[PDB]
Amino acid sequence: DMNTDYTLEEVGKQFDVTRERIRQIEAKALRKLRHPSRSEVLRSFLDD
DNA sequence: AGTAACCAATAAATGGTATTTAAAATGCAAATTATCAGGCGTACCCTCTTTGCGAATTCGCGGCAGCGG
DNA sequence: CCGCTGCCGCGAATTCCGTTTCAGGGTACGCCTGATAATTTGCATTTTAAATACCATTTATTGGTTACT
Repeated sequence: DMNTDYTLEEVGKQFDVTRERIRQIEAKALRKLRHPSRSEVLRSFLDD
């Protein structure tokens, strides 16, 4: 939704300096969206 | 051959807030080889000559042209 | 001296369908040189067996005894 992607370092220095914390945030987000309830519609974009 | 839920207690039940760890891996921009792409030159003598052959027997119509009182 | 010939332009139904994606020019050669396009290393960011440093509310063990087949 935004023009460019900001790398891990920029996100860390903006929100919370910790680098591995961003890694844990992404891990938890992936874990949540892998929960079968939320992903149901996205499966329809399965073949691509 | 054995009743309790009394009131403390014990840490285990979690899933959540982070500065670390350095190793790895992953990308990144150099050096350093191959090969490709241009330029030049050639000294017996040689001199209009090749074409199109016909976007191919249309036809009907129009009009802008040269000759002419 | 304002008439007619002769040039050159311009135009000619509608949809589908089909099909061979296809061939034909007849002229040289060997140097230097720069000019890219290949190929070779290191450094940024992930991701790191995990290791690590605090908050957290919810069972677990629990403190066992007073009644009693």
